[PDB]
Amino acid sequence: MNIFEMLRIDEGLRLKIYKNTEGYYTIGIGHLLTKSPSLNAAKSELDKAIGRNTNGVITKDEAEKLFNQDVDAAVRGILRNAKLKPVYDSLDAVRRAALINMVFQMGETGVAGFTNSLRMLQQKRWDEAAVNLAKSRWYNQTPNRAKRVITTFRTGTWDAYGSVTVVYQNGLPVISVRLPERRERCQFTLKPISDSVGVFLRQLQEEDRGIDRVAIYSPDGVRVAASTGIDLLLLDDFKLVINDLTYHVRPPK
Repeated sequence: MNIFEMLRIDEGLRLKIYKNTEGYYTIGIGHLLTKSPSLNAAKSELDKAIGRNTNGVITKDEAEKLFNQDVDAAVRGILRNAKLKPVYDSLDAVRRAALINMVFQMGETGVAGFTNSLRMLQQKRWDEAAVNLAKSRWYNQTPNRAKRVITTFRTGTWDAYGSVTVVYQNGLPVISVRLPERRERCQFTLKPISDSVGVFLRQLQEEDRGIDRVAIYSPDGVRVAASTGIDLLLLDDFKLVINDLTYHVRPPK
């Protein structure tokens, strides 16, 4: 896991314009278009950011280009900040990802507002920082995510962020799932010939008492039918929803 996978989880993927949790016009993988209320303003920025008349809709690849830009902006952002950089330079890779995440969300200026918790982070006072972070406005607006970032700072582990991979063993697809609550990982070997999406999803639920919602979508956000063959599912990427989180899965060719 890393900052890139971490943000995919937190930000998701949308190929049409929408309104993030603050109600600002957003597209792609958490790309803020504008803080303007005007939808037309937001469409203008979209087309500029891409270099063509998008009509409010972008390709997966255009989303990934923006995304790789925004992270790079956020990381270069941090390092043009005397407040944020020494903090950043101390931290192991995992905690840096937490900070890049926070900036990415809010960002560079808004994150230097937290003198309170940044001092604590530099000193390696992990729990204290976390306690302090959960005090903020940030936590109350988007508590869902703030909790996951905060746990990353507290622990320096990826425990709040699960993962989902596909590898072939013995010519069969094996899907491994780390739930974001726990270890261990769990894997599900499947028969593409005869297993279906719905079979896989029932196995997933039967596996974990606390899974209350499972679903599979295409990249473009269309629900994939339960009776669809695993063989077909694995011809392309797909998104797996498990409770609050959506994982973008990328099977091999």
